[PDB]
Amino acid sequence: KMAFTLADRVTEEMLADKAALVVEVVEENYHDAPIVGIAVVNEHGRFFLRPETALADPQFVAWLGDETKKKSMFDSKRAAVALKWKGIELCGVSFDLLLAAYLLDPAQGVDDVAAAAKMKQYEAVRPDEAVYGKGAKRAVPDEPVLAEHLVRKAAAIWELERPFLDELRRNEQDRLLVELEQPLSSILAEMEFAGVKVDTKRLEQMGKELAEQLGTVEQRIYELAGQEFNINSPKQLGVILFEKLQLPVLKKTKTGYSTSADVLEKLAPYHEIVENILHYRQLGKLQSTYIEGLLKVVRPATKKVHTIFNQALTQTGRLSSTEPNLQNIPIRLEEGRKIRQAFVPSESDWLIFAADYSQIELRVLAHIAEDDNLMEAFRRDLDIHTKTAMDIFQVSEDEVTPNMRRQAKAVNFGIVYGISDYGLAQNLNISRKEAAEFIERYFESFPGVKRYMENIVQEAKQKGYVTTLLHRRRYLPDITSRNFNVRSFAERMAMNTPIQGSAADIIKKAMIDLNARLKEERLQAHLLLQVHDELILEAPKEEMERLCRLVPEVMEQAVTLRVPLKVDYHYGSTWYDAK
DNA sequence: GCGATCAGCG
DNA sequence: ACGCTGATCGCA
Ligand SMILES: [Ca+2]
Repeated sequence: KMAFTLADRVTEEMLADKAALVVEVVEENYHDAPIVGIAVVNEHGRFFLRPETALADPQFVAWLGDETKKKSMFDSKRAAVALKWKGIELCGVSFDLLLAAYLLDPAQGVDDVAAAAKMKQYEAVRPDEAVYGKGAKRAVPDEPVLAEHLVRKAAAIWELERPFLDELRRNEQDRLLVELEQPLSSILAEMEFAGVKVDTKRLEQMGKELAEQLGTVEQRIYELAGQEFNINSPKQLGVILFEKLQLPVLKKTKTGYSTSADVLEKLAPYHEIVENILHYRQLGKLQSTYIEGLLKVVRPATKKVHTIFNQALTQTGRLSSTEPNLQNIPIRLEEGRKIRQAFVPSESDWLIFAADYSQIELRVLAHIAEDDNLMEAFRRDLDIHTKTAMDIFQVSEDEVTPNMRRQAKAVNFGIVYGISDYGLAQNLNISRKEAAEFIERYFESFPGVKRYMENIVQEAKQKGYVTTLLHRRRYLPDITSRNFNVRSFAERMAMNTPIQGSAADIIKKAMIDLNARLKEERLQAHLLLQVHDELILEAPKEEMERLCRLVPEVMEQAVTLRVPLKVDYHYGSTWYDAK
């Protein structure tokens, strides 16, 4: 019902200087995954190509890599990375329908061409799930069915670029797509493909010691419980703590007793066992997520792990990282932080280099709120998290432990993002009256922040959405809900999304500027990871001293705010040492 | 499959 | 009853 040429070879008219291009990769994780078919729609017609012939045709390969041959796509990073695993470079991507739809409305959850097309009342294309099936029934359909599906996705991309660009422009988001999100997409593709090398010998050695410690702690739990049970069975763990041992019930879940860490540490005065349960869980998390789980995704021949950075997922414009998630490797407890010793440079005589923004969101907040006291504080390079800890624990700066500071950091963001006296009291284990008084005092010193919180909520009610500094957008229909609890969650999104999203806009622009600078200086240094406000590179040790001056300066100059940006940086032989 | 839990980011 | 995530596990 859609006409296309099922082509046995590549012809010249498939190689126009503008085209919609589909390079179909069905597996969720696209690293080293099969390319099942290719579709091209342009001024001369619609074409399906089998990958075994198109990708071995030198004229098609050259066309893929020629940046002056413009291609419109859906999820170009997926295609570019899968093409890299075939040793083929993809250049010239000038429109990405996934990123366009994510910018117009991140809450759509647009995950295939059909869902984006529906935004514009275009429905001549099927959802990928209807074509490939789900779960165990998932499969590549017969070639005629496959070819028509890829042609229809291309034809839709061809038709939808113009109406998506028009709405992007009306939102002031067209340059956010063309100059920020699409250039970043190519950079993430390089980072994912390069991967991160892993010391599997050290990881496996840590894993075997972990298992020994796990058994020990597990046994002392049974002998403290008087009996044996399944320390991961909530019904059984609840029965031990809150029936057998008769500990107080501080919190319930939808299903029964709560046993979260916060609860367990309030019960620590009552019984020895709760601290052992915490230690047991922590060691168990290292074992299953960070030892076993990481070894499961190491590519064995290279010892590299290849994450996927999802760039059209979070509602605030942050990236997220999957399989493995390399944005939540342990760091806060010393036993957990040791995991980062297994992350090593991919060449001999190279080093890991990490640079991170200092108090990024509070600096964004001071700029956006134009709070005089908060702006003066960062003009002075004060550490607000340390000063707040000094205040909270009545200590001197000399005596601020990394953990009191991590705790104070949660108070600082909690207050600006809407924590209640009740919630602050539970976090600090203080009186609820004290908690309210402290919050009131905090807004006395920063009345511009209080004003900003009120104004941004009112602006979300009037406009229906909030925006970031680079015009990322988030719709908030619930902000006018008649239900109090639904409205409240929405008001706290209005307070938080412009701040966290603007901080995401800044690190994204820093990544684009850093890549261009590394290329200008003809250095081998390249990005490996982003962790929200931190960038991790590797480079020859010969380049470290230049990177100590180049990387902070690029990051600090990515944007100009009413306060300076500050970057801390470290390097060393493993990711552990780059801190 | 989902909710509780915990690892990270602010 | 601060916000944004992803992986694992048991299943009241
Ligand atoms: Ca930081």
